[PDB]
Amino acid sequence: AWPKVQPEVNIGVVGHVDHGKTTLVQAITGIWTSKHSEELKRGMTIKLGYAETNIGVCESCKKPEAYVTEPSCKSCGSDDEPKFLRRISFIDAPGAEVLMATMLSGAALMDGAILVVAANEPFPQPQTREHFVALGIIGVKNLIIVQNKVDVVSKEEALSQYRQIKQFTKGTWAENVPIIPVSALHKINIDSLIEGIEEYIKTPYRDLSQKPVMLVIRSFDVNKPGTQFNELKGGVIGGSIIQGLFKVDQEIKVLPGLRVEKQGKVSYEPIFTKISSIRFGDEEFKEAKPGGLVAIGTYLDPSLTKADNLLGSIITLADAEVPVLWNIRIKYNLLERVVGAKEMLKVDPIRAKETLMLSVGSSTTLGIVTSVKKDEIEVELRRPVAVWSNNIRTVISRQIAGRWRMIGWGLVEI
Ligand SMILES: Nc1nc2c(ncn2[C@@H]2O[C@H](COP(=O)(O)OP(=O)(O)OP(=O)(O)O)[C@@H](O)[C@H]2O)c(=O)[nH]1
Ligand SMILES: Nc1nc2c(ncn2[C@@H]2O[C@H](COP(=O)(O)OP(=O)(O)O)[C@@H](O)[C@H]2O)c(=O)[nH]1
Ligand SMILES: [Mg+2]
Ligand SMILES: [Mg+2]
Repeated sequence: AWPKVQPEVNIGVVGHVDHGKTTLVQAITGIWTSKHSEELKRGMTIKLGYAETNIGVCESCKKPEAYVTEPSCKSCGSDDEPKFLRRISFIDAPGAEVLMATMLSGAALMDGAILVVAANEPFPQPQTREHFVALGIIGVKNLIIVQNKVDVVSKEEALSQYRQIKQFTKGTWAENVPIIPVSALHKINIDSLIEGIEEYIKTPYRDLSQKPVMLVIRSFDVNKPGTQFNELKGGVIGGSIIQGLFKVDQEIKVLPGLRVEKQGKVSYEPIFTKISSIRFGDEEFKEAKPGGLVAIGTYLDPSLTKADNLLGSIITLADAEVPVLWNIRIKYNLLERVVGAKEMLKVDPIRAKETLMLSVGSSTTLGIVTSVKKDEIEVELRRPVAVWSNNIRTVISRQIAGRWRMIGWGLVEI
């Protein structure tokens, strides 16, 4: 048998709309990540998708067919049980250009990524470029490029595009990243991709002694109709543990917290609660570490957590000291051009009184620029952000031609 453990690594899946991201996650894990009504109606990813799988290797078989996602080697001709390697998970991002902020919030959770490029579309499409640039800015360097949809192009065309892709990465941080051709729809060459994931997206070193921090991307009321009172639950909060670990019965807090009134002004009250349960996928655990997206059960009234109310928050231990800032100072750099547009425009300098969008951890916040210097801006935010460490990365977006567009990045200075 294989052990039941939490996933130990998060692999982003990014790329242009309809290039095959969600189908690729299904080919690997068996799971369709889209769970929302609007996603099914429109045939598109809107919220961050998620799926897990075990990975193992059949020691008697040849590679890449030796790599498997279930405890059997019958496919490669062996009756032996495969050796368990690790459990992995996928953060399936939307490719729609209007959903870039959602992609950026998912990128904060990624240990590595697969950039999916459709073989039957011109390269590089706007969000192929834009997601590539985002990965570079955020530092998600452990990249595999997957050339998808090879089932509907000639070998000549696939090879031509392959050369284009290598030339695109030439002279960049990604010069040496592998390109793996597959068909996500017909599950062709998926074994090679799993081998690639093992070689190129290793589980990173973690630090379990650091103060526990979870970035929140989901929150739920898990109570369903037709159930007895004796199995009703308090609010559940979902996200990624980025450092340290959490345990059942631990006293925790959600930051910035709840928007309330205090002294005729808007304030955020930290939400204190206790961990009642920990789940990854369909499995319960007593503790949670980095890797995978965890569901933290609490004793909170489920009205506080319903419908992703706490998206963008962080969770820490109750006694942790974490800055919660309404005004932030950012040491910044600007991109040369707006990469996500069908036409690349030059990026104008930041000016005082501009309203910008700031991506910090899993949070997305608008704010007004109160001060501009050569490499430093100060921003008055519409809602405060939890800044759990010095020199946290922020991505800066500006509204250009009716769309939020990534224009730069920086470090939040505390
Ligand atoms: N022929 C062929 N079609 C594919 C392949 N992979 C995906 N598709 C099709 O491409 C369309 C888009 O697939 P999705 O998986 O929804 O693509 P996506 O990148 O997740 O789209 P968004 O999340 O909205 O950005 C669907 O019709 C798929 O069936 C493939 O390998 N070959
Ligand atoms: N920690 C914890 N997580 C839960 C509990 N019940 C549900 N979840 C998680 O909360 C998320 C929402 O689940 P739900 O609304 O029931 O949809 P479902 O996963 O399809 O059953 C899922 O990822 C569950 O794994 C619980 O009692 N404790
Ligand atoms: Mg679609
Ligand atoms: Mg999708």
